Amino acid sequence: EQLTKCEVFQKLKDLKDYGGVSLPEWVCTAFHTSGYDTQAIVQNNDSTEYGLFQINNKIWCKDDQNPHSRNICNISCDKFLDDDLTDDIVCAKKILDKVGINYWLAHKALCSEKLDQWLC
Amino acid sequence: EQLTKCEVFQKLKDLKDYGGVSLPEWVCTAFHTSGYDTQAIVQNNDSTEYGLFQINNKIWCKDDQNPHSRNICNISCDKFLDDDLTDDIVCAKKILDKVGINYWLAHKALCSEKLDQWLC
Ligand SMILES: [Ca+2]
Ligand SMILES: [Ca+2]
Repeated sequence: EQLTKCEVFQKLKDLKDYGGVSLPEWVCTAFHTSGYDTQAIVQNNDSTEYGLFQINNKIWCKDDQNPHSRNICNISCDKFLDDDLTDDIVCAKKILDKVGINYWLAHKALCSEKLDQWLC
Repeated sequence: EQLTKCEVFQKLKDLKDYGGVSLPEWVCTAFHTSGYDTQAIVQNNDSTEYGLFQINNKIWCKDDQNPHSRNICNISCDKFLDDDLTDDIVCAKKILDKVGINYWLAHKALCSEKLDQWLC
């Protein structure tokens, strides 16, 4: 389901200020990551990334493509392709605590200027 | 509107192989740039970027915010905010001639793996 900025804003409420990352910075990260598409799947030679947060199957969730995943989020990757963001959010917090915002942003400044434009 | 993978595939047909860039490579580029949204507008402290190709008002188009724009594409940035992609494409060709795919991609590798995933 392709979500709108405002719908995403509502749905990511429980991530607000988590780790010190504001809600507007979360919606921005989501835009640049999957364009608000809960079912986005992107493949690489090596891995595959799932849903809105583009969670990979080599470290975070378990795939048929890769059963030998470290599976930190202890979940099957396809749980990140539905409309329920609950489990996506739980996994997104570990990624933040383990690797930081750069998992998603190549440069942080990408989501630090004019943050009020992400406000719904 | 927020177009789907297949809608964008048909709409950018005009660009197939231009500068050597295959069609699946353009769809990949659009995904990563605007998430397929023709009305995306993103602001920086320095400039604003419009539409599908996130064309900036500092060098390519002109708007109320910055009149000192070099305006290489000789056009108003708001023409890059509707559902007709004809003029966006003509301007995207100029950017490709001048700066290359690196206007959109930090690393071309980003859009060279599993190109068949971007096929409709
Ligand atoms: Ca889910
Ligand atoms: Ca247009």
